[PDB]
Amino acid sequence: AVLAVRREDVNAWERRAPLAPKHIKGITNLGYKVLIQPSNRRAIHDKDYVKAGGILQEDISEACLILGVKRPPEEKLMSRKTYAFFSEIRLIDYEKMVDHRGVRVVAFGQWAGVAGMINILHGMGLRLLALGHHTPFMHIGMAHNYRNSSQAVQAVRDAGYEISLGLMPKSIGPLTFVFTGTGNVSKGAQAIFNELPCEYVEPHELKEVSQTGDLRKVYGTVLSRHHHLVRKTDAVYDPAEYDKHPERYISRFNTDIAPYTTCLINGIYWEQNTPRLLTRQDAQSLLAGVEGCPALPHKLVAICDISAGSIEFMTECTTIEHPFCMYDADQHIIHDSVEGSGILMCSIDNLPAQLPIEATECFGDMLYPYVEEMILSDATQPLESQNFSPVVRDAVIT
Amino acid sequence: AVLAVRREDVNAWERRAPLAPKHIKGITNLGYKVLIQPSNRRAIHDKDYVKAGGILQEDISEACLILGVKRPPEEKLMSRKTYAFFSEIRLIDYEKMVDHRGVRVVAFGQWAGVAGMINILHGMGLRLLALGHHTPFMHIGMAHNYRNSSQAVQAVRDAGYEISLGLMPKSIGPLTFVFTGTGNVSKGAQAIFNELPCEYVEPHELKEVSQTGDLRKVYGTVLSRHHHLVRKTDAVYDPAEYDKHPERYISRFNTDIAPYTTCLINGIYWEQNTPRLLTRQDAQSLLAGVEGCPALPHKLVAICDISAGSIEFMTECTTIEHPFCMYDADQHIIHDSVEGSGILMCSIDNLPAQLPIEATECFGDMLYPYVEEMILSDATQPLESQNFSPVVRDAVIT
Repeated sequence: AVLAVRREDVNAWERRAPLAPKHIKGITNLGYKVLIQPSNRRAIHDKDYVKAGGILQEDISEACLILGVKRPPEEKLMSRKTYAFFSEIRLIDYEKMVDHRGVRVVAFGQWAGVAGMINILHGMGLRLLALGHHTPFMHIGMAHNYRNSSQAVQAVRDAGYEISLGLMPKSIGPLTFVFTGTGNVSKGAQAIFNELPCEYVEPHELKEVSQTGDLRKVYGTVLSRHHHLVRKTDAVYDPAEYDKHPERYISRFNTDIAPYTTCLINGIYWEQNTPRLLTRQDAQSLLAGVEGCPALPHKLVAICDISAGSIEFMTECTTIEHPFCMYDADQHIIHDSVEGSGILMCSIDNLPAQLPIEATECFGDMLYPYVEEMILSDATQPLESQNFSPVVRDAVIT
Repeated sequence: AVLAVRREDVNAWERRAPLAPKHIKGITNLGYKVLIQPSNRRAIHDKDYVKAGGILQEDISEACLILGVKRPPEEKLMSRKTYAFFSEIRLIDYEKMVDHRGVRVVAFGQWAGVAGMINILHGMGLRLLALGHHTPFMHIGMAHNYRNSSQAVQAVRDAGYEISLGLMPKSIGPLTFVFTGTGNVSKGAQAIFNELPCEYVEPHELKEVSQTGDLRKVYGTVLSRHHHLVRKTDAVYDPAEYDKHPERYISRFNTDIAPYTTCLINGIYWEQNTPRLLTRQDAQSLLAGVEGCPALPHKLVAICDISAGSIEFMTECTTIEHPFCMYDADQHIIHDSVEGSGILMCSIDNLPAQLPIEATECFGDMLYPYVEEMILSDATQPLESQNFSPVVRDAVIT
């Protein structure tokens, strides 16, 4: 009954771990031995795991359970072990772990939305500067440039102060931020947004707010289903019918919301037959004063996907290293650019890795209650004789 | 006698101005009318110039003196005016303005070194992560990601705290920073460095310090002439002779200092016949443990030029938008990269533009005493009848 946390070697930016030091201290308090494979790549230092009770050791052959974040290289797999990561060995997949209602019980929580909102604010500063406008958004870095969300929140506060002081350029007009989805990632992105001088309005007020809104505030709206979903046949919205039959519905976001949106934070988790927020034809419609102080070429400036479908023209993803691309009027995707015409787009598949300490502590909190039954399992013995809960059992891939 | 501050249209990153609001208030207190051409690109907002007493006006035909930072487009030049910028019209060039000893009296001071040191610390974090090592340097953004040097200093303090807590990876070993030059840009880069847990040592101690130095500190050294300059014939250093005859001297930096240097901050202003710090052959010599915690491939990780010659293989410059490049073992320069083998290099020609408010206030402080004689000048009348000081007179290009 020995547990090991393997070293991540997926990519250079995988700095997360499946368990935090406080979780290792709890496991060692229960009487279980924990081996920690040394890793300079981890955002949490090896000495903090040692202080919690873990043993720093390269050879993890003694452990029967090996916990990692991402896939291990196939050659590094040890036979007759139980492995858990994101994908005679028993393999447990975190993403398959669900409760009796089917909701995932082990994830990174809101941190992808927190990181995504910082990134898009940073990207909006660069994009607006490329258009000729210095804004306080120039004073927000990328999410991974901050030690944690607290230090990032202070930077968002400071840029919010500049906006409330009236330091935004008057000619670009009011800024409107639209949040979609009901998951925890949308709550995380809204948490960062609430640190600005924000005012929340209903979707139907965007048309007026986008024109006459106060320039010392930013404006936000939370898009619910009933605001934009209509039946294909007669534009009716029925909550019960849409849940059972989403294929009968379309979205009027492209005409009712999109033209009045400066920045779209898309957190919708796309499912089968769910209507799309924007199509390629919508992008062409959306992309259709003084020399020193020009107006924006288009109202829509940026789109940030934090769900990692809804946006048909967003067929490619960006990375932490190259966070932004432009979708131009010729339907071309220009990678690692904020220049030219078009919409700034950000779609990073591992957002929580930009805030890896808080992402590790959140992931470990969710995983911790299922750890003990994993340690006591035996990969050589049949699955049916293991004392698993349905959460762990149904997550076994082998 | 009307003064105008034109709008900068050089590039998107030219956010500086030749005069700050406090300077405009002084000029208006003297009784002079100041026109401010509106600019969303300026880091200091138009309303702060209005509050100081300036008049926001696109047409600046009334002014006889037009102050800008960089070159104006040739078509925008107005005849029979006096212009001052960096390069029947009279043209004054800031760089030509010198005192009786020949020292420049109008410049951006230390701010290029302040910005350059932040950039290189940010670049070292990315480069070390690419090598497999998470370090606190990941929590320092680019200079232009900070509102001012105060907000940047706080981020350097916070990363310094992490280093003093022991969060650096042990396998990369001690970090040594070498500062060259005696100008104000070197003082600015040292000012940022002093916010880390630093200890200064003599150049001869680098050999030992680079091996056994405390890993909860960073180490710095200031390189003076007598540390590395030797006569070609007999390796003698004579201060008076080197000043008169630098062509008789060479630098032993490549063998005595370079092998023990983690990061070189080059502030030397290169002059005719001054010996080079490093050559192309030196780079080949410099580029000639556990799997989880490897050692550095080479001791030298990064070089940042803040002087904008000394380093023969640094034949190309980087930009604010693409700050870093790699010089590999094949003598190739890989732009916009921190990956692969080689030395990380940063050489931005307009560093102070990354801290444009403080750079503007510094530049304006130096320019302010010469402004009044420029306003009272007449570009149509002969230069010899103008009441100029030698500083302004000798700076006229026409």
